[PDB]
Amino acid sequence: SRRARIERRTRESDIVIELDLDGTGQVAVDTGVPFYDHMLTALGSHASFDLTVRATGDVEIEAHHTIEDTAIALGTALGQALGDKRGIRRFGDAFIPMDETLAHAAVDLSGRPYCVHTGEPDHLQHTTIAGSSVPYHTVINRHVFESLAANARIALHVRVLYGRDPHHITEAQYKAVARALRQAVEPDPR
Amino acid sequence: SRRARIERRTRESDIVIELDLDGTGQVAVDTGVPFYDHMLTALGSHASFDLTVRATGDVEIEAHHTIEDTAIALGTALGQALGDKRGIRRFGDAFIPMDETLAHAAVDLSGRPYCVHTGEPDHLQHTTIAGSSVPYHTVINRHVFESLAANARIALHVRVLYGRDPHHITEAQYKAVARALRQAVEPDPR
Amino acid sequence: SRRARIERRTRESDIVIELDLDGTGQVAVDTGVPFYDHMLTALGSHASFDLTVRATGDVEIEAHHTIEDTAIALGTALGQALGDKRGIRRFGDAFIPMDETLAHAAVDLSGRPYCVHTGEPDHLQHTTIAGSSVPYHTVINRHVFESLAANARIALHVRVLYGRDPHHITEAQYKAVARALRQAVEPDPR
Amino acid sequence: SRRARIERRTRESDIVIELDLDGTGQVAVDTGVPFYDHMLTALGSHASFDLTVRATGDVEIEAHHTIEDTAIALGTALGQALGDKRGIRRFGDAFIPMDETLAHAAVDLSGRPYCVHTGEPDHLQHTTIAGSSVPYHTVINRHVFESLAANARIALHVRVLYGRDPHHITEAQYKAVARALRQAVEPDPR
Amino acid sequence: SRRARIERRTRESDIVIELDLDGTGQVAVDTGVPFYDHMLTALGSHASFDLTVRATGDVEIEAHHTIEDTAIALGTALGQALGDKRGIRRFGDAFIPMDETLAHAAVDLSGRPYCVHTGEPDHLQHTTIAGSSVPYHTVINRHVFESLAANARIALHVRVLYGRDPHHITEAQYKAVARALRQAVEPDPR
Amino acid sequence: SRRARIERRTRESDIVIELDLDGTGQVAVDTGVPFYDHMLTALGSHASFDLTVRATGDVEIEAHHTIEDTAIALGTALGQALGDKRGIRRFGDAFIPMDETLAHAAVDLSGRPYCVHTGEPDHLQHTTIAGSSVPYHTVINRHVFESLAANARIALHVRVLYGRDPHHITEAQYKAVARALRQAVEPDPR
Ligand SMILES: [Mn+2]
Ligand SMILES: [Mn+2]
Ligand SMILES: [Mn+2]
Ligand SMILES: [Mn+2]
Ligand SMILES: [Mn+2]
Ligand SMILES: [Mn+2]
Ligand SMILES: [Mn+2]
Ligand SMILES: [Mn+2]
Ligand SMILES: [Mn+2]
Ligand SMILES: [Mn+2]
Ligand SMILES: [Mn+2]
Ligand SMILES: [Mn+2]
Repeated sequence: SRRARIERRTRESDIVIELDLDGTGQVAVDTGVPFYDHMLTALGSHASFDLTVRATGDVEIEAHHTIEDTAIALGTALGQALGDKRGIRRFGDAFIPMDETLAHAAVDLSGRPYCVHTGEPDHLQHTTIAGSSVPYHTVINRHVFESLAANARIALHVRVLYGRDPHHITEAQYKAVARALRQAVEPDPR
Repeated sequence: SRRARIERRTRESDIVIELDLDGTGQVAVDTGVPFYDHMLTALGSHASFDLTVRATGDVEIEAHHTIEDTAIALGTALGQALGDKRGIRRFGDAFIPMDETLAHAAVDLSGRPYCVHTGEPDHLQHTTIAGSSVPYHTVINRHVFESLAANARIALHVRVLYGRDPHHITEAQYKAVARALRQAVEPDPR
Repeated sequence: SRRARIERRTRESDIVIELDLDGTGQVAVDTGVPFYDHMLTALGSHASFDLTVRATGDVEIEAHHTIEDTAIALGTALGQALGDKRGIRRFGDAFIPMDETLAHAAVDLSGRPYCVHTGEPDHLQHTTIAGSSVPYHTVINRHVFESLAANARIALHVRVLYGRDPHHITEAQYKAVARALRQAVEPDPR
Repeated sequence: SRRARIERRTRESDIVIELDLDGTGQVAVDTGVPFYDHMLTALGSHASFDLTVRATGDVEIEAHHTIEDTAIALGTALGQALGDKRGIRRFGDAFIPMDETLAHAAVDLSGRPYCVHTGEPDHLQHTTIAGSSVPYHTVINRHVFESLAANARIALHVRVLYGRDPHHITEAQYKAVARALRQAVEPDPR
Repeated sequence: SRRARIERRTRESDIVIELDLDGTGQVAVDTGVPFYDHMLTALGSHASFDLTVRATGDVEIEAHHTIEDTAIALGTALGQALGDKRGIRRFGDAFIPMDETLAHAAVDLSGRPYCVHTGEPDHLQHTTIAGSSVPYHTVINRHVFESLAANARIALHVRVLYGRDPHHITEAQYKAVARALRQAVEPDPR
Repeated sequence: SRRARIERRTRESDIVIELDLDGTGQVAVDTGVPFYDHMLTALGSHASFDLTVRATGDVEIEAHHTIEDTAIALGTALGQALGDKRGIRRFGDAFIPMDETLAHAAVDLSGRPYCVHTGEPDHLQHTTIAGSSVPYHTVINRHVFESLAANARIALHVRVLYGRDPHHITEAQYKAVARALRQAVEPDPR
């Protein structure tokens, strides 16, 4: 009923998205950026979407292009699946406590495209989350949310009330958006 | 079931309110103050009330008396429609993102009359919203919420987390109260 | 289905807790600390638990030991009643307006044990609430929440946005936790 | 071997102390000030003394006189039991973590009488610990340590590194002194 | 006598711990995070434990999950090996000088779960220790200590008095905890 | 078993040191600088060393050269007596209360040469301790500790937590080092 398939081929990347708004958390993400995969898995899961993401990009340069192209594609998919946006709750919000971190997200699905990202500690402008593969620079967090809000054409406010650990700060934000989205897309019985 | 009709004749104004708490957003507002009409329409709509407001007042002087008398009348109507307040959720809250603005409202319907209004930028103390008719002075926003809370006999906290545009700041607040009220008046299945 | 009985005998105190998560607000609390009884009644009631607390302790010394032992016991009971935590909403939050005070609580029931307590005015570090019996020192508020979060093994963030009266500040917090818990333990239809 | 019995009759109070330095924590304290009893129990226990304190005083006025007279008597007993102070470790110290509080104590048993008390938060100058009986004013903490150090004729430095709860701050200090004393009085194998 | 074996399978990781409190420093650690291995080796060695750690996790994402799961598992093992905690010294502390760095740790093994981590320079919130494999982000230091304290159910205060080098600051802390633990678990001859 | 004899002839001075780590406090010091003799006596005594120091130097110029040469020689002797440093506790620390002063010392005997000297009041940079003979300038305190740490090849941190009297500040430091050393050199039963 509320599905969307988006293919997006740029010079930097090639993306395929499959999105079902009324899913059960069946999520499979592979972008070549493992921490981004982890975040998009959290997104899909906590939003109760069925989400398949397959992305290959110029990760030798860095993750930026891949992360950004995926977010654009994902936003487009979200907007398409929403459709005319009839009979939905439209507004959604969520607080996410994650150990010492507390994040919050609020959405208006019919509201004009906008993104406000506030509260994130300053050290996230130059923090890296690194494993055995392509690393993740937390400075991209802003971009990811902006890109999604811009391409889904929704109002999205994301706040970090407080927090220390960059893994927790980042993950809390993704989960906050997921749960705000979940509430907003749900059918309204009025 | 939960209806109320209030007639209020003062020297300054004459007001009629018709309110159904369990409505479908059938709203008709005419106070002679067009921007106030726009706000009360947003209120009724987003609260899912059926609301009819008819008000005539000394708008040649200014909107103050009309806006205040309507708010008193509306609060009285809300309180009457609520009745004994049995088996309702009682507590409600809502975040409303409106472009750059984010507003929040929280209510306790059984709690003693109280109103706290915080966060509104200082320039709203001397901002006017003006069209082709009677203008609206944003300084009245406080009064409107206080008057309603006082006459409905409810606890009402309204916060502007941030914002710039006075139309957005004002509209977000009215919508926030509407959606907080909607949640609070809903029947509780416990 | 989701019940728990905890008996806890220390040198300082002897505690019995009976907890049903899926109750109707049938609450009976007797700790020998009347204001604590009032708070635990608010907790049980607003969480829609069925809660029986019976506690005797060394109240001649002060309430601390009794209040702390009860909170540990209560946390243990909450954790046990939750069980495997299958098919619940997991996340919950609540704003509680109480006259001039506004408090907020947010929980993650599956999240690792953690407690953050912020915003409480400084005078609550040396405020006493006193009647005709054992008094209550508001400095214990922190401890109570920490103890519960530690023994239920949950993430619990409690904030006072603003407030003046210590009775209101304390009561709002207890009610906020109750309603956050209520939302989190509720079955999720997904 | 290292025992002492002190009887001290003033106008304000009547005190009996029985002290064995080489005990097993057999402690019985009754001063008419329940929280002081709790602290002196912690002292005796954690020092591994055998300690019997019996005190009656003008508690209708307040605890001050009783608390001070006991501390003087106890210091005298400690000094007498120590004797010539031959073949002991002489120096002792202890850190005591108590939830959020961390306290420290350091002693020189042969060093000239001296007491330094630092780090205690300012609100302890006007904090009361109150149960169902005679209350305890944390401002006396200083006095108790000074009185003991003066009458045992020892160097005693007590520091609160950090802490919030007055019960914890007070109890940590008493336990810190106990364990510093324990180490100092122990026989030195050199 | 005081042994424990813990197996912990999560989605992120799989952990096996073998712990003997009364060991001779026979330590074998393999988590896939070499610097963490180095730290856990220092822990086991300086505590005079016999410790075997085997952990595999999603290190492609980053070390966080593995480091955290190991710490939880290790804390659980420590608590189990401690048992009823009868006839032990209970309190322990240690200063560790490491070149320019000085760190300190203090424990109460019977005290309620708590962790305070103070003094660490600000640049450790965004410092990485990197070799030829999975890197280590010093921001996790806090988490590791908190996780252990939470799962062993002990009071643990860790302080950096001063220091510059992040390798030294981190290593000193791990060694400080090890030696505080060693002293606390030792049998008390009273 | 753990002895050392060091002879050191410079242009400025001629030094003989005899050191037994496992002594009974048999100490005889003569450097021509009486206050230094007093300090080195405190060192040897409180460390439970057997120590003989005989030094003659250009004291007509000032004590500096003699004090420094002795400290170098003494450090060399300490290092030699320690030997391979097998089966010792290695780490040691001590707080020393001396009237109003509190000093602290912490050592790592196997740790790389290092000395940190902190907390000493500023007036000790230009304070003199003078009797009927060669005076002592407290500014040398730093040098003495640095010289020892450098020539014994040990980590040595010395702190003055607080203090006023320069005799007490100086003496407390020497005693603190002595007792830290005593604990570190002691055989470890593991
Ligand atoms: Mn970009
Ligand atoms: Mn007015
Ligand atoms: Mn508008
Ligand atoms: Mn206590
Ligand atoms: Mn406590
Ligand atoms: Mn009340
Ligand atoms: Mn006095
Ligand atoms: Mn994660
Ligand atoms: Mn974590
Ligand atoms: Mn190393
Ligand atoms: Mn020199
Ligand atoms: Mn002297």
